[PDB]
Amino acid sequence: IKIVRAQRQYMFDENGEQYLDCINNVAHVGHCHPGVVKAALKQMELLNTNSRFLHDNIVEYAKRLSATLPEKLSVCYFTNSGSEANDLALRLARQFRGHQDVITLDHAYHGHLSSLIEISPYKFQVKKEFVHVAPTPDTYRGKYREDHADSASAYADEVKKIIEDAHNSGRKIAAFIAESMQSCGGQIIPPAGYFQKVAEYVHGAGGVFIADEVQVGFGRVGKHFWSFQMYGEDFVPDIVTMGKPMGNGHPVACVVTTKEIAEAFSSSNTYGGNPVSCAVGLAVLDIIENEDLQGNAKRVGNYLTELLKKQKAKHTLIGDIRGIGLFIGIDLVKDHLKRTPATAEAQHIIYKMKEKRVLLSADGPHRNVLKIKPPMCFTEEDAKFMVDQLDRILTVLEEAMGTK
Amino acid sequence: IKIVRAQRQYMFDENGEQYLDCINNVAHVGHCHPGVVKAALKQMELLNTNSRFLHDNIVEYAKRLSATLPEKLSVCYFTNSGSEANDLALRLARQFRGHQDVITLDHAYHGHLSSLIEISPYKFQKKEFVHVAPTPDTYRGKYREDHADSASAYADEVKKIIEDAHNSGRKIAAFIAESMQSCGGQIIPPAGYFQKVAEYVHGAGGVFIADEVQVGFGRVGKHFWSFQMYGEDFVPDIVTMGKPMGNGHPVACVVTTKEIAEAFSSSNTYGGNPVSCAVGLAVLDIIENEDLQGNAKRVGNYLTELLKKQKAKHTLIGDIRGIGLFIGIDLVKDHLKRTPATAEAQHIIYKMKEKRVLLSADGPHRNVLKIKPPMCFTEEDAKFMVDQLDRILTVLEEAMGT
Ligand SMILES: Cc1ncc(COP(=O)(O)O)c(CN)c1O
Ligand SMILES: Cc1ncc(COP(=O)(O)O)c(CN)c1O
Repeated sequence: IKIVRAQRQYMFDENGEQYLDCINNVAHVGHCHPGVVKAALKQMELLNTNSRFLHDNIVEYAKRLSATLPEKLSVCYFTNSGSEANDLALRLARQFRGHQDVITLDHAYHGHLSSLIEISPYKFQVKKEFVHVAPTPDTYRGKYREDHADSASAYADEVKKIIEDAHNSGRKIAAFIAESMQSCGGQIIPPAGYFQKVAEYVHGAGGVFIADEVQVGFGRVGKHFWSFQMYGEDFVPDIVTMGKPMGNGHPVACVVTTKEIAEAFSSSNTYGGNPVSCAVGLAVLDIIENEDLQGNAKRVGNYLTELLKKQKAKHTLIGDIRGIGLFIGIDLVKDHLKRTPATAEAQHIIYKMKEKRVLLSADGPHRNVLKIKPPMCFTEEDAKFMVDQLDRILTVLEEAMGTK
Repeated sequence: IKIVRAQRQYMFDENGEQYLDCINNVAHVGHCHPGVVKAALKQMELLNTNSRFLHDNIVEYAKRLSATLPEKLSVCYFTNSGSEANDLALRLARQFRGHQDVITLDHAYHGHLSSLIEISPYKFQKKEFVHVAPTPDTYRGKYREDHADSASAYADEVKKIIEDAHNSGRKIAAFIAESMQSCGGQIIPPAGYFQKVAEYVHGAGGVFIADEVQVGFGRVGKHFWSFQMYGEDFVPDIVTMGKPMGNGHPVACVVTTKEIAEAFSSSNTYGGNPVSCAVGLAVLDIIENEDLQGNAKRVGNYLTELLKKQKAKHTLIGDIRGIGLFIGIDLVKDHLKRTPATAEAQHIIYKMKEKRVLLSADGPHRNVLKIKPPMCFTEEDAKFMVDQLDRILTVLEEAMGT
């Protein structure tokens, strides 16, 4: 299985055999997009050296990013990775008032650096006194499920209790950080109202809200540019992080914050940005705009959701279809009474889908949630093909399991 | 103000005025090198997706890097920055035996991430698990050129840190040093210092991290790696490298031993990127094809001789130090105390910039003129830079002496 070439939503092995890419969201506008390559080439022939001479590309990119965000999110710091962006977000939050503690979600994954291992319970084998883990707002397998009267308040009340317990111990809260939807956690979309209530409680403790959009930003949710905007025009994080999807896979990432948080940081340029990275970033924003990729994600996402609802109706292995736009999870279960993760069945389905040249993966803490997050040029034809291959595989698998 | 174009060792403003770049060592083989651009373009039109399909570029690059290093340094982890490489080096060290403490040098700078602030005393306006050893600076440090054996006296400081830590029931993961300090003001430790430190750290179960992020890839002229200036028998356990390896593209690497890698794998983020490895291979090919290591040796030796004559003529020059195209000019108000000439250095940078030479001043007192250009820097560039410096120092010392 040796991939050597990729174009748009497809990958090719050394025999030129075509594979449907449902995995590499980082190739956000499509693999080897000529418009991105051209932007990179033009800037690489001129200048690849950082803004001690505040370069037109960097100024224009930061203005264009800021234009996609709420009013108060106006100051851009450029980094080389989603992980660097998250590390900077924790420093901006901790420097803001000198509070040290960070509240994170169960099964969160924020990146692979030292500072991020500490706040990424997905990767806990050693848990620090300055990190608190709130129950993940998962209404399928979490502490409060779809039958609860008000899971958004019940989950948000868990954060308020962490805050009260920390205050009672004389500790202070720098930040609450959440993936706007959890990737590794298994495609978790928090309930309506949850983030807004959490932000209110964190603001009461002098903390800030960090929204990690590293996986879910740039129009993937179809209905908005930013996954956090799902929660209404009145939900505004204090810090937003973004990763390599913004560069179509080039090492570029960004943190956007408020004047107030930036000024505290200034009181004690590495984050000025790179001309080539900003040329690539601008070409990505232009392509999302010119090719209606946010609209594509909305339409193809709605089509995928409808196909998968019909798959759920005839396949008992399907416990839950969740997601929005081109961010979808298919939660596979051994039984509906207990929602027991179908880990071994998920691994088998990925192997069988790969034999039919569909590339996907399984996440969630039990590795049972099939993940769909393709390059944004994924078509209804690609969606139908993928689901046709899945239907066949599920039918054969459930007939085998159901055999005396 | 205002650079829009750069080629080789030169930068150009929007009027096409030419500037001599003595600053951007990250453009290691020269700004916008066509052979690096060509290699990036070819790979970017094919595949930019990480080795879940262990890519020929990544395998070939890691083999080529490993070939430039001592035998035991054979396992490559790829990252996006020098900072990411240093963060990974600390995790490799701490995971190796579960020791937590890191010994760093005074005035060290290892990067801008959380984990690196803690071990970068250049940026302290310290954690219990960080110990700061006196920097082995024979011009302004604790032990100077008149000491009988400064390499032993500096190494003995690390032994004492190790003993005090052990006595408190603490354990040492690592000793980390820039092979030559950049921010610290172009500091070349004495012969024997690193080898003695490595023996002491090895006795504590610790590992030696050599940070080559600024000083690697043939810059020292006499060797490929700055650490090899301490002899074929000095071998770090972990070596970090940064964006110079990609001519300024975000690529960086950690190389360690099988033993350290196996302890780490007991718990492909670091598999590398096809485009990054294509750029990396083009950089290695250019250093080889253009004899850039040889250029750094020859032009470096010429620069040193020019600057030795400037020192004889100019009392503001306290110390000329460096090797190849890593040079510091330590400016002093007086020789009795070696008082840093901070205000004079700022003035000299401003005047050199008016003559279209770009340099900077580091050291903890910002008095050390730094020369670390792209590696294609010529003897003609060296003569020009020094000619402009001579004139500026003559005018400045005549003014001060009225
Ligand atoms: C939420 C989140 N944050 C950060 C990262 C880090 O990615 P990168 O290599 O660009 O640091 C990832 C994916 N690795 C992620 O899913
Ligand atoms: C010794 C050293 N290490 C690491 C870095 C980090 O550079 P970056 O992480 O952006 O590539 C620097 C640059 N100041 C450095 O001088």
